Amino acid sequence: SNAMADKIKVGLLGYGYASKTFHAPLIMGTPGLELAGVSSSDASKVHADWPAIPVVSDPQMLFNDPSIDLIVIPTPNDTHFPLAQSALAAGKHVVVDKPFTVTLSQANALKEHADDAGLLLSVFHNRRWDSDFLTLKTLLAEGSLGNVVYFESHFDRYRPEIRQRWREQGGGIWYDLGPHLLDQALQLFGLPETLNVDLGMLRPGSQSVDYFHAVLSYPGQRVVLHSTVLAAAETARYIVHGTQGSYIKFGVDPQEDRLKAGERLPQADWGYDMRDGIVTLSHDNVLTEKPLLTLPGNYPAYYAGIRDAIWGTAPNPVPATEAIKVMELIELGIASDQQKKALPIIAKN
Ligand SMILES: [Cl-]
Repeated sequence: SNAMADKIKVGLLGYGYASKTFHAPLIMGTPGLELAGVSSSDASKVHADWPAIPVVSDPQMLFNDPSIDLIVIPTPNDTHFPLAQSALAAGKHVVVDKPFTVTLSQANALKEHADDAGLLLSVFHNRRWDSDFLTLKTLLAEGSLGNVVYFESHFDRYRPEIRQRWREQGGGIWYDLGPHLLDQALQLFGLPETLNVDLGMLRPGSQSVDYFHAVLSYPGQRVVLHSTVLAAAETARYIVHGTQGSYIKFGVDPQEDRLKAGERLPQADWGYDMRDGIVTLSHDNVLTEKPLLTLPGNYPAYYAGIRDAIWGTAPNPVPATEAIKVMELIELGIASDQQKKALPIIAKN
C-alpha cells in the first residue's frame, strides 16, 4: 500500500512517559501512520500536546474500533499480556514496549496467538537505532578493526539522590537497561556460550538493583555490559577492540532528550550526534588514530519499518522471537547472579 495515499490507523494505550515521549511523537512523524486514538484517564494531559485529541477512557474501545489497524502497548508491565491478548483477539496488529512481558510463558503465547491469527507482533527495541549503535554496525561491516575480540557497552550515570525511578524495577536497572544492551550484543555477535551477571546495590538508599556488570562469553570473544547510578565521571559508551584496531565512543544517543523537550518530526538535523568517537588502527607497526563520523540516531526507522511490515513490503523490524531471546537472558542474568556462576545458554532450535 501507499505511504503517500494510504494510512494505517493506530491506537495508542495510555499517555505514560513512553506514549508522550516516544510513541506519539514518532507515530505522528511517520508517513503512512495515523494516530487515530489514545486511551487515557486525563485527556487534558493529552490535548496539551496532541489535539485533535481523539481520546477514549478505555482501551477496549480502541480494540472495538473496526477501522483501527495497529495497537501499541506502552502501559505498566503487568497489563501488557492482557491488553496484548485482547488486541490480537480483536484482530489487530501489536507493538509492545519493554519489558515485553512479565513471563516467558506469556511472551510465547502472544508469539503463537499472533502467528496463528496472521497478525504482526513486535517489540520496541528502539536503541537498534541509536546513533552510536548504527555507527558501530557500519564500522564492523567494513572490517577495519579486523577480527573483533572485545565489546564493552556502558550506561553509567550519576544520580546519588534516590528519587528517580518509581516504582522499584526487585528490578531494578537490570530490568530497565539490560534489555537494551543485551539486544545490541545479540544483534552484533549473536548468542554467547555463557552469561555471567553481577547485580548490585551500591547507592545508600537504593531500593532496587542500581548496578550491574554482565559478561557474555564467546569463542575468542568477550562482551561486557555495564551500568551504574554512581558514576560522577563520564565513561565510554562503547569500547571495541579488534586484532587491527579499536573504537571508543562517548556520550549517549541524543534523541530521547529532544523528544522529552517536545520536538516534533521532521527536523533537518534529527538525531545528529556531534560527539564523534575515535578509531585507532595499526597500519605498519604504527598506531594512527582519527575520529569516526557518527551516523545520526534514527528512531523513526522503527515505525516506518512497522508500517512497511504491515503492508507486507518488508521484514518485521523487531520480531517477538528476538525479544523473547533477550527476555530469556534477562532471567538468566538473575539466575547467574543468584548462583554467582557464568550460566550456559541452552535450548536453541
Ligand atoms: Cl577464549
